[PDB]
Amino acid sequence: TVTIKTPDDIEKMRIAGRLAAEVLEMIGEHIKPGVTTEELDRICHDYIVNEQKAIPAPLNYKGFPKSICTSINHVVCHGIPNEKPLKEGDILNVDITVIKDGYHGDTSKMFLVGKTPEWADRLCQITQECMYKGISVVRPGAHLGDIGEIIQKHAEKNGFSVVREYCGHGIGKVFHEEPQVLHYGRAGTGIELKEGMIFTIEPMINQGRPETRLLGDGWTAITKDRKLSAQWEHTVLVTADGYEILTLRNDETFPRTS
Amino acid sequence: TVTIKTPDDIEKMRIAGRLAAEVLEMIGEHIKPGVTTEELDRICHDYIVNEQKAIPAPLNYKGFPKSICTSINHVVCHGIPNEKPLKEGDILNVDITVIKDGYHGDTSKMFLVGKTPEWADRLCQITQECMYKGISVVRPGAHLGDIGEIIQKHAEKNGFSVVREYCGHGIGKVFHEEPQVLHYGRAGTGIELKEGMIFTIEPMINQGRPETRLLGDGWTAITKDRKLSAQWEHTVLVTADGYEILTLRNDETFPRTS
Amino acid sequence: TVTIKTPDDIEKMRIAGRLAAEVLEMIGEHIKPGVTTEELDRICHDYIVNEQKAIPAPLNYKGFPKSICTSINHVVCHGIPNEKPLKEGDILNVDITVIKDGYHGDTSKMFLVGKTPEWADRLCQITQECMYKGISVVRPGAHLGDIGEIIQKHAEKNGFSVVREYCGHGIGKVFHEEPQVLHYGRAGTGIELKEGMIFTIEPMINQGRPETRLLGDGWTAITKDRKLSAQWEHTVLVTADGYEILTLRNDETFPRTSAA
Amino acid sequence: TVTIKTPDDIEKMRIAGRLAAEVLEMIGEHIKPGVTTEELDRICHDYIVNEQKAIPAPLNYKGFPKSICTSINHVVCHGIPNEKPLKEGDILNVDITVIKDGYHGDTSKMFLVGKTPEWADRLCQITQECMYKGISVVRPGAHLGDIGEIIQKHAEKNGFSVVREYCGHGIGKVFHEEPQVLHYGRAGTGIELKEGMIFTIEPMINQGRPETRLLGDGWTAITKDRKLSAQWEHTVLVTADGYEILTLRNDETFPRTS
Ligand SMILES: [Mn+2]
Ligand SMILES: [Mn+2]
Ligand SMILES: [Mn+2]
Ligand SMILES: [Mn+2]
Ligand SMILES: [Mn+2]
Ligand SMILES: [Mn+2]
Ligand SMILES: [Mn+2]
Ligand SMILES: [Mn+2]
Ligand SMILES: [Mn+2]
Ligand SMILES: [Mn+2]
Ligand SMILES: [Mn+2]
Ligand SMILES: [Mn+2]
Ligand SMILES: [Mn+2]
Ligand SMILES: [Mn+2]
Repeated sequence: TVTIKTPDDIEKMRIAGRLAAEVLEMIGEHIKPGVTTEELDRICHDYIVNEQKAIPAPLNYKGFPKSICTSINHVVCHGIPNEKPLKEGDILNVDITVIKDGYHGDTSKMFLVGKTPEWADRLCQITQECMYKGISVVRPGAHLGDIGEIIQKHAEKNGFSVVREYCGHGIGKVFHEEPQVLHYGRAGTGIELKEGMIFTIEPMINQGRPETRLLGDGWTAITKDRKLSAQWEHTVLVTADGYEILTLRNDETFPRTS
Repeated sequence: TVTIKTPDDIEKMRIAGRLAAEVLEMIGEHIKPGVTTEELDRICHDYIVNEQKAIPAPLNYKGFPKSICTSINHVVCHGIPNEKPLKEGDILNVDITVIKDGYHGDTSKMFLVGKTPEWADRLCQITQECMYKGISVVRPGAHLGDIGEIIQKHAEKNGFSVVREYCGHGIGKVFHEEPQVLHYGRAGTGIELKEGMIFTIEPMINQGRPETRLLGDGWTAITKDRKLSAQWEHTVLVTADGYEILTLRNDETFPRTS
Repeated sequence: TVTIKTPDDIEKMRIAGRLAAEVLEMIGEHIKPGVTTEELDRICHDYIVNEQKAIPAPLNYKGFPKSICTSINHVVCHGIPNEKPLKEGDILNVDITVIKDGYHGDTSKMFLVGKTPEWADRLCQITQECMYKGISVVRPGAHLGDIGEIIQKHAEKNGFSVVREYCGHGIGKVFHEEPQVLHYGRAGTGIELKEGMIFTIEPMINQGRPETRLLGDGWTAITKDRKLSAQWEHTVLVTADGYEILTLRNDETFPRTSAA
Repeated sequence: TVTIKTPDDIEKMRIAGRLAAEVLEMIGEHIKPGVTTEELDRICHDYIVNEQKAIPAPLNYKGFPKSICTSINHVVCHGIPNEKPLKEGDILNVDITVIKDGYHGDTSKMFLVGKTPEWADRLCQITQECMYKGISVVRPGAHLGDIGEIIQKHAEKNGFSVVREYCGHGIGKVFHEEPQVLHYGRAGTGIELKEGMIFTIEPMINQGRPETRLLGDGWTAITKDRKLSAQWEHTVLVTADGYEILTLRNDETFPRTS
């Protein structure tokens, strides 16, 4: 079965989700042509440990060797920071998880590096709209299948496709727990939602076809046709009559609660 | 089916809605202990016909004998103006409808008469909160059961009950048209909302049990237990992204559109 | 404000269910030691045809020979009225269905004949409590499996067993239609309930073991172990927020609706 | 205002009254288990038209379809003759009205079918005693309330009740005229009686509670509790010295006149 959180559990989860949003607000100033992805990893690690008094959750998790994930261009997810510099025309995803006194918060966003193609800015805008529509249907008595149907309809109207081989997850005292959150599907299918459940919504959307391929290093996933791919993520709580977003930033204009 | 209004129809419904709101702003200055409900009906009739250049919709409609409805304490709806004085401690509903060049606007509010008891004040507060929550869920793709469920949950968790045999309604070039609007129910059920539809939200909430009965005159309804009952009403348009309230007053702080 | 409206088919099903409940209210005054089950059939038939201006649905249905069903002691369901008298200590089920201008109403209850023993009284009481728990979970968005789970848990923690090979049914302008309503199972399984659906809740519960067998007339079912069995039945409507009982009597204290 | 009959109208009322009593004397030998109420209707019709040279007043009167009324067990009044046989143990009322050259006579009695239970025999006897006590108070100077008080007191001492919704009537050249004759009330109330008035006394008495219910055919009335009901009827003239009974049978022992 899925876990139900207490009123005291809910207060410690609000503190961890605010600190994860603050790392994304700090890192923006440092993104330009010429800076390396291993330079960005060192800056985020020192801020989390020395200034917030917390720990980066990816470090040593099932053998992962760094503190954050960094994914550029045709890469879908799980990219490893290294010594290559950022170039004029690149699109970039930064993905963060923090632990504070045993509790987890999980979130990601897109950056545009100088002059980009018009196709590329539009792919990134339509991906963010898809995540906001999926959050809008969450409440007691809805089903998990209602999330997948609304995301899949908005992507296909714009000529793009939905990745099937990766998904969202429950979260709390551990990094990954039940249920599996699919980003495609039919309304009315899957488990019924209840007050006190906590889970992520994290859609991956491709320019061409849906299939992926894994690289040599055992971690890095790319598109099979070599076209572009975009992602955004938030942590979400089910309340008495709707939703609350735990990881909301100062620069966003969508409302925190229903 | 359900009628869909044109751009010219909408402009004329905005003029009728503003006039009905001004009748309520005007009469609040005349209400205090000692005044009769028949004197209040005379003041409202003269304002509508001689200053606005319009007509009162209740007058002679299926035999009804007056131009407004006035309901006190244990009365639920449809009270007839008469020769009795208002008293220190009473609670009062005034319900208005105006016709201007063929088009209808409909709205009602609660007034406190001199010094009132704390348990009467709490009932009037919770009922106005119920109405505003039902308005906040309206947009294209929502369903009518969404309105019923959010109203019923807010009343019952605070210890109050919902009136079952009276409802809200469609409105335009006629007073009463399709659909029926219930104040109780389950989310995602009933017909689906579209741009250009117009209807009323008007909940009746009780201090004690939900049952009602009709008196000897054929018109006045009361609570079967003789405890208190309260009501508030607005006229509402579905827009391209949300709602617009056509009967909003300058004394209110809640926003006009989404 | 304006008064709510009600579709014509629902007004006609409310009339048929009030008539079937009135048949059970009338017949209780005639039940006592020495009266035969064929004499109860003749009294019921005359009331429905001459006073109500209606018809008995069991008569001639797939060949059945009488107007009502009468089921005694170790008999489980579908017994035929005959020339044998009732005796002191007996338990009795009387099962009724009425048709009024094409529309159907379906209901049954238990009667205690003279002084009865303590172990018979306890079985009849727990069977009534099972039926009422099953009606309590009905609303838009519940599943057919939630009805079977709550009935099966209440019977088994009190020491009794559930009959598996007979079920409740859909009803309206016809006697028997989809869905099948099982009295055992697991919560969240089977079809979802919707506003406007109409069906029966009718559990059979046994003193000992659950297995049954059919006698040679092709109709009468009995317990395999020869110990006692009991049943109660109502017709139920799904409303916009919960349930309505169409066949309620003036003698019951459970509420007609959710509201209450 | 009540009509007063002349000496010539009085001699013609005596002839019609003796004929209606002769119908009741004839029919008694045909009543036993297994005969139908429509067979009894045919025998009465033929005797009145072919042997008396007269007409049955109920036939086609305001829609009524038969020549006599036949009421059994829990039925109170107005039963329609039909194809159902009489059963051993029943109680039965036969009600007759004849017209002879324009003048009306009206009377009824109770019959026991085969062997009967002893406390049904008792209800039929106490009902006959009630009728005879009301005839006994009639003379010039009495009041109509004296009739109702004496009837009600006898029935309630014996544990029975009086039907309120049906009553006795004026009679003459028309079937139903003024005054209304109630079978409950207080001594010394209502109109004062005068020589030359003619009216009926016809009490209905129940085993349990007094309330009644109407069947679907629109004519047949029953007890609300389903217990037994009985009735007896005579036509009565006010004379100079006291009373005269116009419908007396050859088998009765009560005195014809004062
Ligand atoms: Mn995640
Ligand atoms: Mn993540
Ligand atoms: Mn479901
Ligand atoms: Mn990418
Ligand atoms: Mn009130
Ligand atoms: Mn109104
Ligand atoms: Mn929909
Ligand atoms: Mn209205
Ligand atoms: Mn049945
Ligand atoms: Mn059945
Ligand atoms: Mn049995
Ligand atoms: Mn008569
Ligand atoms: Mn008469
Ligand atoms: Mn009778």
